[PDB]
Amino acid sequence: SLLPVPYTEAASLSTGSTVTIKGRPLACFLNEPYLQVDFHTEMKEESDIVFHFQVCFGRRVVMNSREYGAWKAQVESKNMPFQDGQEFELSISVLPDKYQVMVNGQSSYTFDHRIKPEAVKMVQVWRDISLTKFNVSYLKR
Amino acid sequence: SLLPVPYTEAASLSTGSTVTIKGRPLACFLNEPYLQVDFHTEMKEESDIVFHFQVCFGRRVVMNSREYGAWKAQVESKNMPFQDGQEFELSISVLPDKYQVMVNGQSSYTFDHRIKPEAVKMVQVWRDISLTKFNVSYLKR
Repeated sequence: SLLPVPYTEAASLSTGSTVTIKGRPLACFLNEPYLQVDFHTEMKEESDIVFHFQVCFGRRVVMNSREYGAWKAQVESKNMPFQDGQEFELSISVLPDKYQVMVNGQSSYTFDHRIKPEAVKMVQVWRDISLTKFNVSYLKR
Repeated sequence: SLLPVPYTEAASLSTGSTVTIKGRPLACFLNEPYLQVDFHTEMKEESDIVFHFQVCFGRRVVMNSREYGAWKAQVESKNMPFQDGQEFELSISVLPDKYQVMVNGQSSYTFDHRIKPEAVKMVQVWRDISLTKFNVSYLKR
């Protein structure tokens, strides 16, 4: 749809920042489309990832970090608030101790900070979705 | 690039048919982009899949069929002829007993027929690639 996918935006994050994403899977859940959101330390796609969020729609979510080129301890969730065939609204809030992921207004995942959110320089949203909205808030000191 | 992804084309297959695909991953291999090619029994995306071919670039390939809505026995390969950052040419030939997958001219995977190739009505190419060429040959009786 509207925004290009893969979608890359330079970004800064700190406590109080919110990343808002509205989009839709490109396939029915039987075909297992993916969604991935990565908070990177540089604009380069091969850079480290402070927060990796990967949905296999209808199946599972994995979260991780990639530090000095290497994936760390994977967190796997079977929580699946996403609905087959539907648009979703994803909010990722930067709290003092963790990221909180809201899906369609419902708290759905959290991930404790392994690297300070101030290390983030770029956000990438990609895999099997269309994207109609992407925002990073910048209202707090 | 040129062709829309996900890419869907109505198709018929029999012994001697070749499916030719030229494209490029949308991400470096460190980020594990995927490629998927599915030979479907109907135009509907939720229809059965006579041949499912899914590459996790740099990691593995899985092949399967989806019959009456259910995935069957997975075949997993660690053969990885695809090159990081490069365009690829994929050929899938319909032989009497199997599909043969050539990558950049090199025989790389085969998959014995579980359902007659004449059941195919549609081919879908999707996930994290751009596509510049897609062809199904129709020269044989």
